[PDB]
This record gives sequence, structure tokens and C-alpha cells, in this order.
Amino acid sequence: GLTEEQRMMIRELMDAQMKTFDTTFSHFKNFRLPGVSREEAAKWSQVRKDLCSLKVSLQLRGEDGSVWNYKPPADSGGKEIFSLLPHMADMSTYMFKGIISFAKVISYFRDLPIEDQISLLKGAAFELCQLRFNTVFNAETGTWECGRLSYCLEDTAGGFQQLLLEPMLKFHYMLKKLQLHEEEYVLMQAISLFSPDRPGVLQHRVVDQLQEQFAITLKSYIECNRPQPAHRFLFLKIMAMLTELRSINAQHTQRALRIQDIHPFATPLMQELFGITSLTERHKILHRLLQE
Amino acid sequence: GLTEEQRMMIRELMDAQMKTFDTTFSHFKNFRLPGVLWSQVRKDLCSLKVSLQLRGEDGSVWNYKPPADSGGKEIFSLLPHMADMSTYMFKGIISFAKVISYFRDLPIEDQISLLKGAAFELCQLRFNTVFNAETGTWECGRLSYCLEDTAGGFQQLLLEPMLKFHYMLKKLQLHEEEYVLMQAISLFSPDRPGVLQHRVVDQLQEQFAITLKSYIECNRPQPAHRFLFLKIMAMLTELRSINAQHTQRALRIQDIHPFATPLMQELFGISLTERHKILHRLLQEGS
Ligand SMILES: CCC[C@H](CC)Oc1ccc(C(C)(C)C)cc1NC(=O)c1nnn(-c2cc(C)c(OC)cc2OC)c1C
Ligand SMILES: CCC[C@H](CC)Oc1ccc(C(C)(C)C)cc1NC(=O)c1nnn(-c2cc(C)c(OC)cc2OC)c1C
Repeated sequence: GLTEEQRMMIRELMDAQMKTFDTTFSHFKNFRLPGVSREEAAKWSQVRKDLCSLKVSLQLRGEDGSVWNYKPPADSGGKEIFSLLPHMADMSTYMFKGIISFAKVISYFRDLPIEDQISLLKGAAFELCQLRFNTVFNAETGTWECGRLSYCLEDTAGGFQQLLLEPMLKFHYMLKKLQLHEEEYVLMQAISLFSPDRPGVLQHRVVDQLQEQFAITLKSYIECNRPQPAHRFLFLKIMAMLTELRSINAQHTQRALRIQDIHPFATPLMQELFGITSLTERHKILHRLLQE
Repeated sequence: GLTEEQRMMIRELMDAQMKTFDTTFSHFKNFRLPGVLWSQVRKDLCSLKVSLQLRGEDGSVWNYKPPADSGGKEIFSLLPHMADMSTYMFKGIISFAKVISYFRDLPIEDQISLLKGAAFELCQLRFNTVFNAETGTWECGRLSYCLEDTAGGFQQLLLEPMLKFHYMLKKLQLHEEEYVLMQAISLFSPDRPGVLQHRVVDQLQEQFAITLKSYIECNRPQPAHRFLFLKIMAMLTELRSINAQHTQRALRIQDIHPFATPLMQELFGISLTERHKILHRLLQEGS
């Protein structure tokens, strides 16, 4: 029931996803692991609050059948709270490079000016990484299954209710419950990627028209491939989830900047995304990875 | 009821133990770990199957579960690590003997022969003092070694003689003084290979055993501790037998998969000073 142009748009996105999403995480290697004033004190108090909501354990399953498991330390008012940040910095950097490659395969992104390509990727990096993370999230176990690596949420005294307080966790549980198709995920990525209101975008009207066509394709896909009355508001549910993900991005980017200020963890590519010291001069690694 | 010489002998051994047993294992570092990624041999290597817990100062916990047996080299996953732990324990044993006055006055080659013969036994006796029998775990400070479940429960595990020894010795509820006297009796064994001053070592061994018997009579009056001295002596005789069996196991495993540290190879080798140059150096050094 889709136009052929809509069918070709989905084929290009799905082809982009197939070439750039390492679903098994087999090529994620050489990552770090946790080892075997008053205004400054107010900074450390906010950071401790940020790191407490997303507590996870790390399981690494070996080829031989052995299992290494890392339980995080409880907070003792020290730097133990940053134990898993180097590993997560390597994981985030590995995910974003796949995101950069994803966008480059899309023709509409390639035809944009390089400065708008940077602004869009800078604005949607966290969101496309979270959207890809949702497809490997097991809601029954609260575990992100990244091939041999596993990230299991820790049982905070309170259960599901206390975890749902955190907007990041509620997002992953709510998005998983919609049981989306691969095509719907990749259309969510395109809609998030081609956001006209990202800071620094200049071709606003072109990006807005592209986003509209991606959203119309998603709306039309749901009408054609889902039972019509039950999924009558599925598109609007997806759009509300994307709007909430944009809010979570701003909050967590602010969290990341505060942590980076007192404890530097970000990789050089992450520093470009966060704004740490012209768009091309400010983001020289991203420019190179887009010019390849 | 102990003689003044017996009281001083217990005091020197207890002082020796305090100075040379790192119960916290705080100075055990730079050890190999399992990497991130035959009938009776494998049957025992499976009975002695343990998980490794590493607790960091911050409160974090690294846990290693061993691979299940599919033949292959998975059975040897923790052996390199266990060789480093054993070598660290034996270095503490060397220091324990060096501070004892009766040992340092022996010829250096008999010091080598005695340490070579009692190395496994003295390490097992120290390991028993950190063994939690209800949890089946050797609690070595930040490191923990927890036995893995197997088919037959306690009955199948008790088949392994080393595991049976640890459970039986823990049941006797021994005091530190009794452990350190068991160590002395094992250390000053006249019948160890290569010993020349047999008579002097035999006289030393007898006086350690007499002190242990006298200590038990003076401090252990309950019906629970009846025949306790003779039970301990029988346990030492059983441990000497287990030493021979497990030393042969180690030589067979070393032949097919090398795991031994350089100091362990000197112990396993069958002049004495030239044969054991590392042990010779550690004995010549000070405390
Ligand atoms: C494998 C899934 C893990 C789960 C999944 C939700 O996550 C964690 C789970 C636990 C932890 C703890 C470290 C334990 C607190 C962190 C995280 N998670 C991050 O450390 C993260 N997740 N995304 N990002 C990130 C990535 C990019 C490109 C970016 O560019 C603007 C900005 C980013 O943060 C603002 C980042 C930096
Ligand atoms: C804290 C552990 C206590 C448990 C209880 C026994 O042990 C294990 C439990 C499990 C495992 C597995 C690796 C899992 C099979 C091994 C071991 N144990 C050793 O790997 C060992 N234990 N002692 N020794 C040793 C030490 C010396 C000086 C020596 O000198 C001649 C010869 C030795 O072996 C013949 C050695 C080499």
C-alpha cells in the first residue's frame, strides 16, 4: 500500500542499518574494563545523584564457556562511582561510529552540506545509540545483550517502580513493549536524524521536508502492515517516544558535561560531540569520518 | 603445665606465624588470571573445581565462573593462577622456617631438603585456617575460592582426599598453637629425601610432638577433644600421603600443560644447591 518511493526509502534505510549495525558486537574489541571548596562539593553532590540511577553489572562470556562478572561498588563518597565510565566511553564511541556510517549510506544525508551533516549527527548521536540499544534490550531480565557482553540492571530496593522513575529506563521498557519491527526502528532513526531544530542547522526547510517524508512513510507503513484498528495510534505513540527521547538527550548530555568537568572520561570523539575544546574546526574527527 | 622450654617453643612458633602468614593476602599481586574472552586426572581436577572472587578496595567484585568440562584445555583455566598463589604461599612458608631458631642452625642443604618435602603440606595447613567449611570457600583476603556444585553433593566431593582432609581438619576446631605445631612437626621430618642430619631432625620433631601433646592436655579437657593428639598425628600421616599423590598429579599435568612457576619447578625436580638456586637464595637472604 506504500508508494514505490516509500518502498525504496525503507530499502535504503534497512540496507544502511544492515551494513552499519553490528548486532552481535563481534567487532567491539580493545575496550577498557574496571580494574581489579563548597561549589566543588556541590558539583560532586549532583554527579553522585546522576550516577546512581543507572547501576548495572557487566558480564563477559568467554569462548571457552567461562563467565567474568563485575558487580559495581556501592557509593562511598569517592571516585568508585566512575569505575565503569571508561568502558562505557569506549562502547559509546564504538556505537556512534556505526551511527556515522549509517547516516553516510543514506543518500539524503550525503547530499546535505557537511556543516549540517555535523550538526544533525551531533544532535542525534545519543538518541540513535539508545534506539539501537533498545533492540538488544531484554525487558524480562532488564539486560542489554551485546553479544558476549551483557549489562544487567541491579535490583535497587524498590523494584520496577523505582527503576521506572528514571526516564532512561522507562523509555527502554516502554519502547520494547510496543514490539516494533526492524523497519519501524530504522524509520525512528531517520526521523530523529533529520531533525530540523537541531542547533547549528542551516538548511532548516530541506531537513524539515525530509523528516516529514520519513514520518509519512512510517505512518503509512503502520497502516499497511498492522491490523488497522488495534494499531490506530501506534504512529503517534512512536512520535511521543521520540519527543521524550529528545528530552532525555538534553538531560543526559547535561549529566555528561558535569561528570566530565570533575572526572574526565570522554574519548576525543565524545569531546567533539559534547562541545569540549567554525563547526568543521570544532569537530575535526567527525569531519574526517564523514569525508571518507 | 607446660615446661618453660615448651612455652618458649610455642611462643617462637606463634611469633613466626604472625610475621610470615599474610592472612589478608594484601601483598599477593601481579598474579595471572583466567583470560577474558587423565580419567582420574580430569575427575579430580573436576572435584577440586572452584570459582574465583576478587573484591576491590572500592567495594567492587569480580567473579570468575569456570568453564564446564568439554575435554579440551578448559580444565587448566585456573592452574596458572593457582601456581602463583601457591608460590606466594610457599614464600611465606620459607620465611616461617627461617625465623625458627631450630631450623636456621641446620645445614643449608638440609634446610632445602626439609622445605622441599613439606612445602605442599605446610601450604595446605595454612589454607585450612582460612577455609569456611559451611560455604566450601577458602577466604584469602580479597580473593575467594568457592567450590563448584557436583553430582553426589557432599558425598562425591568427599571422595577427593584433599577435600576430605580439609573438611576433617576443620572439624577438629584447632587452635593457632595446634596449627603451628602441626607445621613444625611436618617441617622437621627426618625421613624426607636428601636429609643428612636425620638424628637431629628426629629429636627436634619428637620435642615438637611432645609439646603438642602437653598443650592439648593442659587446655582441651572436653570429651569432644578426647584422643585429639593422636587424631592430629594421624592427620599429619594422611597429609604426607596426599602430598605424594598430588605431587605426581602435578608432574603429569606439567608435562602435558606447563603451569609451574620457576620456584615450583625446583620443588618438583627429582648438588642440591645447584638444583634449587631460587630456594637457596631465599634462604641465604634475611628477614
Ligand atoms: C550497553 C547499554 C548500557 C546502558 C544503555 C542505556 O547504558 C548505561 C548503563 C550503565 C552506565 C553506568 C556507567 C554504569 C552509569 C552507563 C550507561 N550509558 C552510557 O554511558 C551512555 N549511553 N549513551 N551515551 C552517549 C552516547 C553518545 C554517542 C553521545 O553523544 C552525544 C552522548 C552520550 O551520553 C550523553 C553514553 C555516554
Ligand atoms: C586456595 C586453594 C585451596 C585448594 C585446596 C587444595 O586448592 C585448589 C583448588 C582448586 C584448584 C583448581 C585449579 C581449580 C584445580 C587447585 C587448587 N590447588 C593448587 O593448585 C595447589 N595447592 N597446593 N599446591 C602446591 C604447592 C606447593 C608449594 C608444592 O610444592 C611441592 C606443590 C603443590 O601442588 C602439588 C598447588 C599447586
